[PDB]
Amino acid sequence: MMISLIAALAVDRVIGMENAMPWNLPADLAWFKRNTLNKPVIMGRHTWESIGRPLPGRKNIILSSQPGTDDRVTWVKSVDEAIAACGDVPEIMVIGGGRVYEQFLPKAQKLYLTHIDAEVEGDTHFPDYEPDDWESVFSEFHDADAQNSHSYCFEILERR
Ligand SMILES: Nc1ccc(C(=O)N[C@@H](CCC(=O)O)C(=O)O)cc1
Ligand SMILES: Nc1ccnc(N)n1
Repeated sequence: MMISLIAALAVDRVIGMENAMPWNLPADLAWFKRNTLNKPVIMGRHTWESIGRPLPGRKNIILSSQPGTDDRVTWVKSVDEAIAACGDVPEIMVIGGGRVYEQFLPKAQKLYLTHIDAEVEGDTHFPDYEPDDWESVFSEFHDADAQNSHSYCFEILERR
């Protein structure tokens, strides 16, 4: 196997811009950690560079056409190699970015989405996912507050 995508989405499915997203959402990061801990995480090189260090308590797998540059994580050159590096686990987590999501979404059975009520002009988007193919099985809404800069709604969808 089961492959899942986990992503934080601004308005219009924006997930990235030139620099870090202009928001502060510790609740989202706690949700991300709770749902990825003890699972392998696959990420593209740009997402790796934006996180800046290995995610603890998870097998970190970086996709890049070029040789690796950090021995604390696993480096792979193809989608199939990334999957192979995960071994036989109950669930593989794909954590970004847009180019990686595009290639893994067809193979995915589960989406963990955080919908953030932030209007951000950004060049990178989460790929189209049709409701015909994806059934919402969990939803939890939260207002912005002293710790979280925008309102956010957690959602899990499973492939119909
Ligand atoms: N695109 C990002 C994804 C994850 C994180 C990150 O720092 N996550 C911590 C969570 C921080 C915490 O709640 O302690 C983790 O998963 O362990 C940062 C950027
Ligand atoms: N991939 C990511 C990064 C941050 N937050 C969530 N929910 N997903």
